[PDB]
Amino acid sequence: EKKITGYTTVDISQWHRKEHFEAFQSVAQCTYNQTVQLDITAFLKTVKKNKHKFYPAFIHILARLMNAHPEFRMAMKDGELVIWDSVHPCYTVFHEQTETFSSLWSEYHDDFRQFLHIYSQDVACYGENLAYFPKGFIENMFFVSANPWVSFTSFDLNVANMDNFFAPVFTMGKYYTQGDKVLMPLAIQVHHAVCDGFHVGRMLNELQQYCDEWQ
Amino acid sequence: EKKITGYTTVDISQWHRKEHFEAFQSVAQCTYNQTVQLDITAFLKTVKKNKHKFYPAFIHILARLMNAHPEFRMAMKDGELVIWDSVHPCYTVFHEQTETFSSLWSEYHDDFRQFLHIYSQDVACYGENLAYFPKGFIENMFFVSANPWVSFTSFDLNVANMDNFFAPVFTMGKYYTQGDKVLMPLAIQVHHAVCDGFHVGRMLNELQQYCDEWQ
Amino acid sequence: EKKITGYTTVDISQWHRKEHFEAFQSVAQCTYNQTVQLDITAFLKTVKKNKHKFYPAFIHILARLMNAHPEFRMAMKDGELVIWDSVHPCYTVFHEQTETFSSLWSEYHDDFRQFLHIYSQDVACYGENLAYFPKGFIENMFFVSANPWVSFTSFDLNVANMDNFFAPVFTMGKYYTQGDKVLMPLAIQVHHAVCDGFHVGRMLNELQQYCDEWQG
Ligand SMILES: O=C(N[C@H](CO)[C@H](O)c1ccc([N+](=O)[O-])cc1)C(Cl)Cl
Ligand SMILES: O=C(N[C@H](CO)[C@H](O)c1ccc([N+](=O)[O-])cc1)C(Cl)Cl
Ligand SMILES: O=C(N[C@H](CO)[C@H](O)c1ccc([N+](=O)[O-])cc1)C(Cl)Cl
Repeated sequence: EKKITGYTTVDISQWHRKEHFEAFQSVAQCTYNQTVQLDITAFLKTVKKNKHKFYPAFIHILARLMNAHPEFRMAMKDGELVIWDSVHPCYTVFHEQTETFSSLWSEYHDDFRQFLHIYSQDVACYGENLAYFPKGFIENMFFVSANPWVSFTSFDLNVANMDNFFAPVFTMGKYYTQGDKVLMPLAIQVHHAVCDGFHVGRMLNELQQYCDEWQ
Repeated sequence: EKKITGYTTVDISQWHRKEHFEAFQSVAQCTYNQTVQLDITAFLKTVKKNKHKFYPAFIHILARLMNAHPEFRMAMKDGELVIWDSVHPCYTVFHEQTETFSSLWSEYHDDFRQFLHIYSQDVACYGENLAYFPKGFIENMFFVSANPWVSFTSFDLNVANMDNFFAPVFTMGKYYTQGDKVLMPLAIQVHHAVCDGFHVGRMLNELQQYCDEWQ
Repeated sequence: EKKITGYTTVDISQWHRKEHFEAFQSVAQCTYNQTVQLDITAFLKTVKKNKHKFYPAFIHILARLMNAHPEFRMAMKDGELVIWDSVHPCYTVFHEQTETFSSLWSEYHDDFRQFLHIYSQDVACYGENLAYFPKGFIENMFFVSANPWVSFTSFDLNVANMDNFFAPVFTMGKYYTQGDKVLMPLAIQVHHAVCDGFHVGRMLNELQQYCDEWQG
């Protein structure tokens, strides 16, 4: 019948980043991309040993991180800075016949068995649907762009209006063999009003960790 | 004396990217850069075996792709989205004495011998002209920027105004040795309204393929 | 006490890039990032031989380069294009206890022993001060950002308002081993009105050379 999404109102005055947030909202406002050559040698072997698809498995890791730190779940409600209780993955699906992509969001759960079941359900449903947003918008989401075409050494998302655009964006490239290691390009872009080099740094470090500890 | 340029009006209704174009024209408007580490080992060996300069031969390969796929030949005319019959390369020539660059375009031809003849004629002519555009602006053109200074793992063009800026931009790096292979960084900035990940993707793949053939 | 900042007003009429500047200020205005996988093998072994920290040593090399070429020392003063006689580094300091970063600046000197003494004086002073700009703003400065958390293959900075923003920005990453070499990710962003490919090009080529020599 109905569902409500939860948030937390943050008073800037009590926040240790009050002066930074005020600056990257006005004078110093900027977004930044960064690309890493992620090692997924262990993440590939374990995914392939199991009856699993790479894409939703990696999605889950990302969402897990995104639901681990409040600096990623920030948005502007009614002119007020808030933190979502949870943030759901918006991922891209490619339609081979028409050469277009579509974006659909799955509901997030910590449990991987549960998340894949919701994912498969959404992809078995809207997977062949030609609409740009088969399910539509949801206030509390982050984005994952699949780029299986290019093993990129760089990726930069360059938006025209970045005002209040706090939702982080992942782009993942074509993985490849290098020595005894299998690496996958990963790009992350964020707003500086909500994310410092440190915030994105520890997440990307934990991103390596999780890709070396099962699904 | 007089010539008229290619013009194909796209009616947005009959297009499979109707709402895609609509979104990236307003709400989600953005450009995106990707750098790749291009293999040119076979390309350099065949260019060096013949009497060709590296620069014009590569320009041709890019323009061969640019004129193979309509998504790269898109532009806004009189408030309408059109596709140019053909698009011509605009390259940068460096003036070492004054430490500045100029931009001049050459007329595209599918025959390489003929295009290099045009290129030779154009560079022999205006190569020492200190005007920013010694030949002027032209509607149907894409960009190539030379950067033999730096072997970059990243390059990002970052336009202040991206309204209707559908013309794609290449930047090529200082090539270098790595084992047996010769890598040259290449980077494309493209408007998202006209190009999706897939579009840039197949062209980079075809860019690789074409480099592994002859000139 | 009192201090007058030196500059030189550039008349555009005589300048060889008058056409480019006018273009990259209106119609084709853009900034551009680029990341280089820097070879610091010789630079590390030299800094580690002495009792110097890596950060100030590198800060100095970048500043020595900005203050070498006028195209990095450009800005809009009172609606006019001026070149500062010198440009100072604004570097970042991370506070671990509160997980926020500050930005201070040290008056640049061509002599490394001198500079470091001022840098030390500033960090020993405001290194534990939790204000965003513990020293404040300065007309003539370039930016250096430490990113020791990620060994990035690409860093890209996208500013909202690039109007007249000619001050160059550096982002330096987590250095790592690659065979015999020790390489370190480095990004620069510049306004195309003040910087062409060649300017960034030679500075990064010189940056490699200055790293293969001594600390200063
Ligand atoms: O447009 C999408 N993805 C593209 C794929 O190239 C890219 O990741 C992107 C994401 C967000 C965006 N935005 O918010 O303006 C623009 C492009 C969907 Cl995820 Cl909405
Ligand atoms: O501006 C030029 N070249 C620069 C050099 O790096 C770059 O390729 C570029 C191309 C197009 C552009 N634009 O139209 O906004 C801006 C920079 C000339 Cl090709 Cl016009
Ligand atoms: O905010 C700062 N640094 C960040 C660190 O992520 C970055 O170097 C940056 C530099 C300049 C800038 N600007 O003025 O637009 C914004 C961010 C200070 Cl150095 Cl001003």
